[PDB]
Amino acid sequence: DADKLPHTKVTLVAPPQVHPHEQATKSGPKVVEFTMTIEEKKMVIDDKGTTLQAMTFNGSMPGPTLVVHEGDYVQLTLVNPATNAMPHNVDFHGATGALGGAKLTNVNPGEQATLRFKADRSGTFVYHCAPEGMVPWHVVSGMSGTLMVLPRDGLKDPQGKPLHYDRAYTIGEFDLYIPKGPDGKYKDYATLAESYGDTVQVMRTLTPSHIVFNGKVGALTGADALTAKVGETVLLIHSQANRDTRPHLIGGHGDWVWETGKFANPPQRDLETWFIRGGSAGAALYTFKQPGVYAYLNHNLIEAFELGAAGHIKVEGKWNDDLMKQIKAPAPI
Amino acid sequence: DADKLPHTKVTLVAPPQVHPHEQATKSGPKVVEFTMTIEEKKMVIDDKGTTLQAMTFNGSMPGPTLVVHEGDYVQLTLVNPATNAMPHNVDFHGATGALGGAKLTNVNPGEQATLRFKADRSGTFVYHCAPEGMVPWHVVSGMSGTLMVLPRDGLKDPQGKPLHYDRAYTIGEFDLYIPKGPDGKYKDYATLAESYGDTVQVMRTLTPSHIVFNGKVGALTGADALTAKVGETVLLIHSQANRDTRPHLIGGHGDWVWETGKFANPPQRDLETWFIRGGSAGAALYTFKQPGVYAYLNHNLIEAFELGAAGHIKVEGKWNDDLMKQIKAPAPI
Amino acid sequence: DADKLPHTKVTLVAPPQVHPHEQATKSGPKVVEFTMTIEEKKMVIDDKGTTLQAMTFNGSMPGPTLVVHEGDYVQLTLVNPATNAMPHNVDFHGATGALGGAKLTNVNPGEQATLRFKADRSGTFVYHCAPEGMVPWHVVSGMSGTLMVLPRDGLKDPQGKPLHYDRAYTIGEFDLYIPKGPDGKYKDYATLAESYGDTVQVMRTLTPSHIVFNGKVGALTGADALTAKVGETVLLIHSQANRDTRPHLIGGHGDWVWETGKFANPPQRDLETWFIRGGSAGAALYTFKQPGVYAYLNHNLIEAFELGAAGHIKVEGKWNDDLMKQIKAPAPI
Ligand SMILES: [Cu+2]
Ligand SMILES: [Cu+2]
Ligand SMILES: [Cu+2]
Ligand SMILES: [Cu+2]
Ligand SMILES: [Cu+2]
Ligand SMILES: [Cu+2]
Repeated sequence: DADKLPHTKVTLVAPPQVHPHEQATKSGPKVVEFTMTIEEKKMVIDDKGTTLQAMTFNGSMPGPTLVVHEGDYVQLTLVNPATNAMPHNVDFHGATGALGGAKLTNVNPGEQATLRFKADRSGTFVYHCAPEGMVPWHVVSGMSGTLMVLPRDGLKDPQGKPLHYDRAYTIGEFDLYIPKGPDGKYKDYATLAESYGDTVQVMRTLTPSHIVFNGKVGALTGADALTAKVGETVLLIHSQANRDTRPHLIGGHGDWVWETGKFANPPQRDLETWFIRGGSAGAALYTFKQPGVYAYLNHNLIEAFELGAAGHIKVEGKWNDDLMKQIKAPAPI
Repeated sequence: DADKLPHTKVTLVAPPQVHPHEQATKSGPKVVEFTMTIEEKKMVIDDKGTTLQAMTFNGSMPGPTLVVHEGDYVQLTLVNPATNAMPHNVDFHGATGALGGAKLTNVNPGEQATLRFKADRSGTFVYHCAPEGMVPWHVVSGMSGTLMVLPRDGLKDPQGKPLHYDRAYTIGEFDLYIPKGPDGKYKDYATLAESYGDTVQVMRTLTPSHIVFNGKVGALTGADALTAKVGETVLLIHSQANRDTRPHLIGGHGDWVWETGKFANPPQRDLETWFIRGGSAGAALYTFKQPGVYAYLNHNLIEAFELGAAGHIKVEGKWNDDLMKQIKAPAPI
Repeated sequence: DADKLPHTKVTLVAPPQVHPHEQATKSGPKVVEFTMTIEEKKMVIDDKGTTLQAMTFNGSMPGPTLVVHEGDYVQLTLVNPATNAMPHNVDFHGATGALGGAKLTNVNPGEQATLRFKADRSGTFVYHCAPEGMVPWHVVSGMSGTLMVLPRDGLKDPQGKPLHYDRAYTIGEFDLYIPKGPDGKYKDYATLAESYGDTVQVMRTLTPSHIVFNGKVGALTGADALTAKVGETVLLIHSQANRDTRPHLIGGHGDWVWETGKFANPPQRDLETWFIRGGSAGAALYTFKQPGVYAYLNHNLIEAFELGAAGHIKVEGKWNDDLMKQIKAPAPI
């Protein structure tokens, strides 16, 4: 049975952190139990006060990252409080059958349901809400996150060597379609339902008004930067459930990258910029060699700097003059 | 000679089916003869009656898939009836020299021409019309399809193991640019030529009005779904001659995928969502493990659910409770 | 030291040519010195007289390609004449640390600075201007080019065999955002600074007005075609610092392609159409087998034929009838 196996509970943590877990494991399959509560709310998504009638898993954008090993069974309890207004569900791209779980988790406000599925394929996978007749709206409103399924003996390079990371960070990139008035000012709506008709008009143009990391412009900049040390190896998980993106680290590289996100395939190395297909999650490894501030962004630079898709990584350590050196500071010709 | 070799004729079949053929073959090179007749017509492309002044190879969108083995010679007779109004030609991406065949097949209404080219490279390749001064228009109006060139000893995995499919289905994804009036209603034109000027204005915005599989919204849904059985392996051929797309199977995966479409390269596995570059055809293999209805779509979900790029696969068989199981149906908290 | 090593100077050449260099080298690391002067100017970017208030490295779009071997140190002297109006800098994606060099090269009009960085990773890399608060504008105005870092023992295939090229050509693809008036005519500005506000409005739509190869519509067509001979192998370097593109050679293929551009990874073969992620440079090898005119373009065909992203290659040699042959010229049915 797929049931009899040990059952364990995981306590989910908010982006950009990832809950504690082991990379390689000497241990057999288990049933990992997770709980997620849906939360509809109006959020401030920029520095000028623009608002979004948003829909979330666990109150954040993106939803939390769930991590298990290849072979485990995922047991998710999805709860939809009576304070919400819309029906919701989940679609795990890492699962097999019934529209990824969506058919078995239709949950109206005040209901809950429990689904179990075998995670028999390795990689980072997107999960998202997908209620019949309104999938694009719930996804674009914030309902997505990642499931990471690690190979039981950890991540490997192309020749089979072991690859380790010291920390993992999870970034969700969201293309947002906030309507504008005649003024040229973004609209504010009193209820979620009221935002609907205008939002679908903007969606159909295919031109986002804002593209943000983790829920807002500047979520991961300045004081909210990601942090690391030179010599530390970081796993950067990047998901985009609806639209393509092309991540890049200014002053760094993707040492080892799975741009399609599936760990059974060999990774590519030394990438300047990688590509995550809308509807998927990818992963990149990097080891910091120089201290200082780094920017992590979508390298359509108008999308990064005008629309919002950019973040910071602040790195501690000692400068290395052999890698890079200013021989002549700026001066008069 | 490349001529002396046996000559054989193939009878072309309409999408989404593919004409009978062998995967591995113990047999030498041959000259495969195919005939295609161009057909200009006005087609209904949605469920609300919107019309398109369309241009086709053999009366369908996409044109039929032609399948040969690596080493064969393709011998195509292109016919352009006197009832059409425009000159046409063909450009095979699988061919070498003279703009892919386009320079040797310029055929005015009432003319025909015969081209022969060696298919010396393995994979799925796009073919499309390409008349000087109006290529984008003929392509966007429906003139494209796929040529599949199989390795003589069939498809293989990365370690060289044999890979087989039970059935093959061919999907053509078309980005359409139908002008709108002041009303906000799509225009209807009496002739093909009359549609031209407005259509090029819409094309230049780069925003399609509709994105459809095989000629219309709902072509492959409900009663027109693709069909399969659990334990059956299907080859899903996907072409897009002008614009990128990112195919995904809800509740399934791409077991083995050639997203750039060329069989001499190793395939990737366990993909949630793959990517077909505009101007190319890719291929994915999957084996059904669970019965039920599956959706096959472009995972920019606004493109799939608002603009039309989505289809269904209806699968017969027995549920497998170990893969997925509802432990607690929806109920009150 | 990284200094003590021999120092050598390279004389930069204009696109589409690449300065003389060796592929494999039996020689150790050196310090290669290069000099680039920034040049702001108004350029004519089409055949109808449209103008662009452009910004360049060395007076061309794209900037010149710099080529070194893996292990060398790049020593760039960046000069910004007193005749320019804006501050500039450089960001090498091939470098590690301080925003790719951008923090150490901030150069106001009338200043110069010298940076040295180790090129420890193999491939074609984009370099671009990136001044704080205005990066998208300087990039989109023309400030980008490629750095090619060759493996010390040359390019290799997947099984390790040596791969050689006879000539290399460098193509920069630029998405341009030239504002339009009420008339429907493109605006002309007296100064660079005056173009700014309108340009950022057009950028935010994400819809280029023009997409060109090397600075203008028709830069590489007709009399300006690239040239080759049958039996010759060409390396086609393609960079796009802001926006995706999907290169294709009509009548040819990418024999061996590094679409993500990094030489330590195995290349893919027999590609009809490849993909360069915005923010990166890729490379493809091809050997001409048939004489005649070839087109090299972005296979979103509206982008290629309406917006400008298309070029020509004129090939000398003898027709090969086995590859392709017209058996029946166009004639009456
Ligand atoms: Cu929902
Ligand atoms: Cu999905
Ligand atoms: Cu045609
Ligand atoms: Cu083509
Ligand atoms: Cu600049
Ligand atoms: Cu950059």
